[PDB]
Amino acid sequence: GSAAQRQGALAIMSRVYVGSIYYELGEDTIRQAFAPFGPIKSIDMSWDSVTMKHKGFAFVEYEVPEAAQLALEQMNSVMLGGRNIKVGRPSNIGQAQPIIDQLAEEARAFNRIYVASVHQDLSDDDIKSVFEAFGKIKSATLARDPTTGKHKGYGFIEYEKAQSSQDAVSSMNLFDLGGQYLRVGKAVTPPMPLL
Amino acid sequence: GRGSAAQRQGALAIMSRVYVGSIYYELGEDTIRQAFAPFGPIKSIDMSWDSVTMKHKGFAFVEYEVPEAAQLALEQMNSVMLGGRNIKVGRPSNIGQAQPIIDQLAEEARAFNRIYVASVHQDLSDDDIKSVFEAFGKIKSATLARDPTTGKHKGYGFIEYEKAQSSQDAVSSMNLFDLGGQYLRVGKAVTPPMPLLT
Ligand SMILES: [Cl-]
Repeated sequence: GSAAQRQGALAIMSRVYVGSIYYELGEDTIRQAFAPFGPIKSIDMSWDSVTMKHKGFAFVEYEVPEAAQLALEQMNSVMLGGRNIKVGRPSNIGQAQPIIDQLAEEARAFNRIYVASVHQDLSDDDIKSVFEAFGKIKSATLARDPTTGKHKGYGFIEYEKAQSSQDAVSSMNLFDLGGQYLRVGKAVTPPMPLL
Repeated sequence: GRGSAAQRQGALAIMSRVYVGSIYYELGEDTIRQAFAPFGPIKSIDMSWDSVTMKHKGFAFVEYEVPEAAQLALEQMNSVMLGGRNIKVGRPSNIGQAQPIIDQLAEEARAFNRIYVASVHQDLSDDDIKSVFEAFGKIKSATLARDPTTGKHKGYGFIEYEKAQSSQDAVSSMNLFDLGGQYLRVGKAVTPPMPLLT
C-alpha cells in the first residue's frame, strides 16, 4: 500500500452507513446519537429535491477508523424515532478492501486501544492511572485541538502486554467516568499508518 | 414482579428471532441458514415472498432455539457481506409491549454468571467443555443442550461460573476461539436459567 492507497482506505474506514432513519429525524439527531464514539467530522445526508426530505439514510464520518468501528458494533439496531436504525460499512470501497485488511493485520502488532467519550476534565495522566490498573502502559495520549490544546474527547493507549489491552477493553467499555460512559475498543489500524 | 409465565414465554420467543435485511435476490433460505447457523442451530426461517415476481422481498426473520443465539448473531452478522451486499441485522420491530418483559429478563440474567457457547464441535463432551472453560475460574455447571430423542448435543450449551470476573474473562478470551476446527461463538446470557419457573 502506497501512502496514497493507505490514506484512501483510512478515509473509507472512518465512515459508516446509517439507514432506516425516521423521516422526521435530521442531521442533529444523528450527530447526537453517534457522537459518543468520537467527534463527528461530517455527515452526508441523503436528499430528495421533489419531496423535500432525506431518503432515510446517511453516512457519518469520524476523525478515526476506531470510532466508526465502535459505532458499527454499538449503534446497530438502536431505536431512533421509533425505527431500529441500521449501521454498516460503505458498500463502495472498490478495491480498497485489501488495504483495509492489511491495516487490520498491522494493527494486531500493537496492544493499542481506542477510548472515546472522555470527559473534558480528565487529563492524559488521569486516563493513564485509571487504565494502568490492567497493566503497564507504554503510552496514553488524548487527541488535541491543534489550535486550543484542549483534548477532543478521545485518545489511544498502548500497553506492554496484549492481555492487558484485552482486559482493559473488556472492563472499560461502557464504564461510567465523569458522568459519561466510555466507549472502548481495540485499534483497527497501526499507530502511524502512513509512516 | 414483571410477567406471568405466558408473558415471559412470549418475550422469549421474540428475543429468539432476528430481522435480516438487504438479502441479495439470488440468495435463498439455504445460504442464510449456513451464514447464521454458527450462533446456534436455526429453528426456522420466515422468508419474505413476492410471488408476482416469484422472488423474496430481500428480508427474512431467522428464529433460534434460544435468545442468546439471536443476541450473538445480532452482534456478529451485522454488515457481513453476502452475495455482494452488506446484510443488515436487527431485532424484530414488532414486540408491541413485550419490551418491558424483555428488559426484566435481561435484568434477572445479570444475577447469574452464565455464558452461552455455540459452534461446539460434536466430539466435545460436557466435561471437555468444562475443563477448557474452568481455566478462567471455578465452574458451578457446564451443560450442552441435547436432542431429547438421541442424546447427542446440539452444538451449544451454557456454563455458570462462581464469579463474575471468571465469566467476563471467558467471554473475552473464548469468543471466536478455534476449537475442533470451528470457531466458538461465546456471549453473556441475556435471560436467567429457568426464566419460566415461579
Ligand atoms: Cl437456558
